[PDB]
Amino acid sequence: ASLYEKLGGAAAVDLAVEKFYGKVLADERVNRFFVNTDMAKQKQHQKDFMTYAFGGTDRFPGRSMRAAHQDLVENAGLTDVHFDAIAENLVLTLQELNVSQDLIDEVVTIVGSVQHRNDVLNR
Ligand code: HEB
Repeated sequence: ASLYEKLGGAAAVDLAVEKFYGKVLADERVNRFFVNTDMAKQKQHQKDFMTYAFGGTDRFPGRSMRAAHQDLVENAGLTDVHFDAIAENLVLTLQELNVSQDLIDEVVTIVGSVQHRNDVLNR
Protein backbone atom coordinates (compact mmCIF):
# COMPACT_ATOMS: atom_id res chain seq x y z
CA ALA A 1 0.00 0.00 0.00
CA SER A 2 1.17 3.51 -0.84
CA LEU A 3 1.77 6.52 1.39
CA TYR A 4 -1.63 7.92 0.43
CA GLU A 5 -3.34 4.62 1.23
CA LYS A 6 -1.57 4.14 4.57
CA LEU A 7 -2.23 7.70 5.80
CA GLY A 8 -5.82 7.68 4.44
CA GLY A 9 -5.91 10.27 1.75
CA ALA A 10 -4.51 13.51 0.39
CA ALA A 11 -5.50 15.73 3.36
CA ALA A 12 -3.64 13.40 5.74
CA VAL A 13 -0.55 13.30 3.51
CA ASP A 14 -0.51 17.12 3.27
CA LEU A 15 -0.79 17.52 7.05
CA ALA A 16 1.96 14.98 7.70
CA VAL A 17 4.31 16.53 5.16
CA GLU A 18 3.74 20.01 6.53
CA LYS A 19 4.44 18.89 10.10
CA PHE A 20 7.57 16.95 9.09
CA TYR A 21 8.78 19.96 7.06
CA GLY A 22 8.29 22.23 10.06
CA LYS A 23 10.26 19.96 12.40
CA VAL A 24 13.20 19.70 10.02
CA LEU A 25 13.19 23.47 9.38
CA ALA A 26 13.46 24.14 13.12
CA ASP A 27 16.07 21.43 13.82
CA GLU A 28 19.52 23.01 13.80
CA ARG A 29 21.05 19.55 13.30
CA VAL A 30 19.63 19.23 9.80
CA ASN A 31 18.00 22.45 8.57
CA ARG A 32 21.37 23.51 7.30
CA PHE A 33 21.42 20.83 4.58
CA PHE A 34 18.58 22.53 2.78
CA VAL A 35 20.52 25.78 2.12
CA ASN A 36 19.84 27.33 -1.28
CA THR A 37 16.61 25.52 -1.87
CA ASP A 38 13.13 26.95 -1.75
CA MET A 39 10.16 26.01 0.36
CA ALA A 40 8.51 23.82 -2.24
CA LYS A 41 11.77 21.87 -2.74
CA GLN A 42 12.12 21.29 0.98
CA LYS A 43 8.53 20.12 1.30
CA GLN A 44 9.04 17.85 -1.70
CA HIS A 45 12.11 16.32 -0.02
CA GLN A 46 10.29 15.66 3.21
CA LYS A 47 7.46 14.05 1.24
CA ASP A 48 9.98 11.88 -0.66
CA PHE A 49 11.77 10.87 2.57
CA MET A 50 8.40 9.97 4.10
CA THR A 51 7.37 8.05 0.94
CA TYR A 52 10.56 5.96 1.20
CA ALA A 53 9.94 5.36 4.91
CA PHE A 54 6.36 4.15 4.39
CA GLY A 55 7.72 1.49 1.98
CA GLY A 56 7.90 3.17 -1.44
CA THR A 57 11.58 2.44 -1.71
CA ASP A 58 11.44 1.41 -5.38
CA ARG A 59 10.85 5.07 -6.18
CA PHE A 60 14.36 5.95 -4.94
CA PRO A 61 16.95 3.68 -6.56
CA GLY A 62 20.31 3.49 -4.79
CA ARG A 63 22.46 4.72 -7.67
CA SER A 64 20.36 7.84 -7.95
CA MET A 65 20.42 8.40 -4.20
CA ARG A 66 24.20 8.18 -4.12
CA ALA A 67 24.58 10.82 -6.78
CA ALA A 68 21.86 13.03 -5.28
CA HIS A 69 23.53 13.33 -1.90
CA GLN A 70 27.23 13.29 -2.89
CA ASP A 71 27.74 17.08 -2.57
CA LEU A 72 26.22 16.97 0.94
CA VAL A 73 28.56 14.23 2.00
CA GLU A 74 31.75 15.69 0.52
CA ASN A 75 31.12 19.40 1.04
CA ALA A 76 28.69 19.67 3.99
CA GLY A 77 29.79 16.83 6.27
CA LEU A 78 26.57 14.77 5.97
CA THR A 79 26.88 11.66 8.13
CA ASP A 80 25.01 9.30 10.46
CA VAL A 81 24.05 11.82 13.15
CA HIS A 82 22.24 13.85 10.52
CA PHE A 83 20.48 10.88 8.97
CA ASP A 84 19.37 9.85 12.48
CA ALA A 85 18.03 13.36 13.19
CA ILE A 86 15.84 13.57 10.11
CA ALA A 87 14.55 10.04 10.77
CA GLU A 88 13.80 11.09 14.36
CA ASN A 89 11.82 14.09 13.13
CA LEU A 90 9.74 11.79 10.96
CA VAL A 91 8.96 9.43 13.79
CA LEU A 92 8.07 12.33 16.12
CA THR A 93 5.77 13.74 13.43
CA LEU A 94 3.90 10.49 13.12
CA GLN A 95 3.61 10.07 16.90
CA GLU A 96 2.22 13.61 17.24
CA LEU A 97 -0.32 12.86 14.52
CA ASN A 98 -1.33 9.67 16.37
CA VAL A 99 -0.54 7.42 13.42
CA SER A 100 -1.00 3.71 14.29
CA GLN A 101 1.90 2.15 16.14
CA ASP A 102 1.96 -0.66 13.56
CA LEU A 103 2.64 1.85 10.76
CA ILE A 104 5.19 3.70 12.87
CA ASP A 105 7.00 0.42 13.67
CA GLU A 106 7.20 -0.34 9.93
CA VAL A 107 8.50 3.20 9.22
CA VAL A 108 11.22 2.81 11.86
CA THR A 109 12.31 -0.45 10.30
CA ILE A 110 12.34 0.78 6.68
CA VAL A 111 13.99 4.15 7.42
CA GLY A 112 16.67 2.05 9.14
CA SER A 113 17.64 0.50 5.76
CA VAL A 114 21.40 -0.08 5.83
CA GLN A 115 21.65 0.14 2.09
CA HIS A 116 19.74 3.42 1.60
CA ARG A 117 21.82 4.92 4.38
CA ASN A 118 25.01 3.70 2.72
CA ASP A 119 23.92 5.12 -0.62
CA VAL A 120 22.84 8.51 0.77
CA LEU A 121 26.07 8.72 2.82
CA ASN A 122 28.15 7.64 -0.24
CA ARG A 123 29.92 4.76 1.44
C1 HEB B 1 16.54 8.36 2.51
C2 HEB B 1 15.19 8.05 3.13
C3 HEB B 1 16.41 9.53 1.57
C4 HEB B 1 15.60 9.66 0.46
C5 HEB B 1 14.63 8.67 -0.13
C6 HEB B 1 15.92 10.95 -0.10
C7 HEB B 1 15.42 11.38 -1.34
C8 HEB B 1 15.90 12.47 -2.06
C9 HEB B 1 15.49 12.77 -3.41
C10 HEB B 1 14.46 12.05 -4.18
C11 HEB B 1 16.31 13.87 -3.83
C12 HEB B 1 16.18 14.66 -5.13
C13 HEB B 1 16.81 13.84 -6.24
C14 HEB B 1 16.45 14.39 -7.63
O1 HEB B 1 15.64 15.33 -7.79
O2 HEB B 1 17.01 13.79 -8.59
C15 HEB B 1 17.09 14.14 -2.64
C16 HEB B 1 17.90 15.30 -2.56
C17 HEB B 1 18.39 15.86 -1.33
N1 HEB B 1 18.37 15.23 -0.15
FE1 HEB B 1 17.61 13.43 0.24
N2 HEB B 1 16.85 11.63 0.63
C18 HEB B 1 17.14 10.82 1.64
C19 HEB B 1 18.01 11.16 2.71
C20 HEB B 1 18.47 12.51 2.97
C21 HEB B 1 19.07 12.89 4.23
C22 HEB B 1 19.42 12.05 5.38
C23 HEB B 1 19.24 14.28 4.06
C24 HEB B 1 19.79 15.28 4.98
C25 HEB B 1 19.73 15.18 6.31
C26 HEB B 1 18.80 14.60 2.73
C27 HEB B 1 18.92 15.86 2.13
C28 HEB B 1 18.73 16.15 0.76
C29 HEB B 1 19.02 17.43 0.14
C30 HEB B 1 19.52 18.66 0.81
C31 HEB B 1 18.87 17.24 -1.25
C32 HEB B 1 19.08 18.22 -2.35
C33 HEB B 1 18.03 19.26 -2.35
C34 HEB B 1 16.77 18.72 -2.94
O3 HEB B 1 15.70 19.05 -2.40
O4 HEB B 1 16.81 18.12 -4.04
N3 HEB B 1 18.38 13.51 2.09
N4 HEB B 1 16.84 13.34 -1.63
